[PDB]
Amino acid sequence: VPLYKQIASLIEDSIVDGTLSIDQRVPSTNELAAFHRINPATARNGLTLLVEAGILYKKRGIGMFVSAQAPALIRERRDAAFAATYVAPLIDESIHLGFTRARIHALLDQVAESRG
Amino acid sequence: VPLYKQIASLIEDSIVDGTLSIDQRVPSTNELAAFHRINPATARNGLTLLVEAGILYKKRGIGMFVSAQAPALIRERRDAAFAATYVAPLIDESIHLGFTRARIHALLDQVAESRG
Repeated sequence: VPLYKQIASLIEDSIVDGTLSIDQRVPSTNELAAFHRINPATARNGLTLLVEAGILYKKRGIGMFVSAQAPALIRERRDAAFAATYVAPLIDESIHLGFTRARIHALLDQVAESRG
Repeated sequence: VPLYKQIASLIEDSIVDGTLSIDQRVPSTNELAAFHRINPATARNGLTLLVEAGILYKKRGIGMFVSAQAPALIRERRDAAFAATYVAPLIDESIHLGFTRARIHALLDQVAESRG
C-alpha cells in the first residue's frame, strides 16, 4: 500500500478510536516526515488526502486540525468497505443459491450463537 | 481436489437439482470408470464416500440407488459449507468491530437493494 495512504489511515485510526479529538492539532507535514523518516512530500500527500476528504483542515500559521465531521466520514467509508468485503459476497452467493432473507438471518444467528 | 470427491460431488449436483431421483438407479462403479475413463477403484471410492454418507445404497445384483434422505443430507452439508465460507467471516469481523444485529441486518438489506 502507498505510504501516503498508510499515513492517512494511521491518522484515521486515532480519530476513530478517540485518541485524536475533533479540532485538536494533528502533527504537520514536517512533524510526520521527522518522526517517521519519510519524504515530507509523501507525508503532505497523506494529509492532503485527508484535507480533500474533509477529514482535516489547516489553520494558517498554526497547523492541521481534525475536522468535526471526520469521525462520521471515516465511519462511513469504513462501513462501506466492510460491506464490500463481507456483505456483498454473501448477498451475491445467497441470491445465486436462492436463499430467503429469513434463512440468511437464521444462519447469521446460528453462527453467532456458536460463538460465545 | 481428489477425483473420487469430484465424482461424488458431481453425483450430488444431479440429486440436488432433481436430475437424479430418490430410489433411482445411479451408474455403478464400473459404468463411471467406463464413461469417464478413471480407475474403477477411484469411482468406487466416490460411491463409497456417498454410501457411508447415507447418500447412496446398493441393491445386491442390481446396482446403486440414491437414498431417500440424500437430498436432505446434501442440502445440510452444503448449507454448513456456505455458512463457514460466507457467514462465519462476517460474524467474526462484525463482533470484532462491535456491530449490532440490527446494523448487520440493515447493511444486508441495503446491499440487497443495490442488487436488482
